[PDB]
Amino acid sequence: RAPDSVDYRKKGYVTPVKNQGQCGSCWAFSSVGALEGQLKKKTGKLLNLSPQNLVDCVSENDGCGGGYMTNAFQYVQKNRGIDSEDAYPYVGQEESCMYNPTGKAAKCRGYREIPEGNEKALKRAVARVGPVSVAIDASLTSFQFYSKGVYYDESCNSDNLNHAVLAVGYGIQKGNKHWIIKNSWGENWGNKGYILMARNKNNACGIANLASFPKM
Repeated sequence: RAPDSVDYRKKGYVTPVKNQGQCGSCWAFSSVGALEGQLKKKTGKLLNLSPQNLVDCVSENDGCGGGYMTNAFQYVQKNRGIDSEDAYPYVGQEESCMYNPTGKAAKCRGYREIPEGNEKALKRAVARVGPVSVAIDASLTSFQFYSKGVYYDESCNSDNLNHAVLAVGYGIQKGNKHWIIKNSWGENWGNKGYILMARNKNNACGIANLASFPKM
């Protein structure tokens, strides 16, 4: 059975919250976050991977204009690696795809997608795999200005996916089931960079609509 609660932050699988700045590269941060969880699970080391490497090199995505996590996972697999933040630092604007002969820090052997809208399946992938990349509707003022509690807003549009985040756990607080979400808007956003989003409330905000994790 999948446990009632799991929080990968307590297991050391999650790196510190980052700020994508003025670049709409959420998909790049969500993607490296899933890869950091898998790298930690396979090797024992926790290390910051490079979102800039993806922003600059995933030709199939739109850099600061948006992109898909699957495309990013495909790229790391085909390119046989992704550099560390240290070898390829984030600058928050698209640049030429640079090649660092010694920057390679992790590889990816593919990825899996969670079936559309299935929160139960998302719960199991989280419990068995680790952190998982997901997309949601983050357009509401109530999301943008969140600060605490379990987030739930009836106006969230599960068909309006416009932001990529990372699910690092799930649980329940004061009787409300939730997903623990790591954002990439800095530590001053939400609750130290995190948000709890209602779980099992009919795919609120489309949380189980475009979920995937890398295979390592």
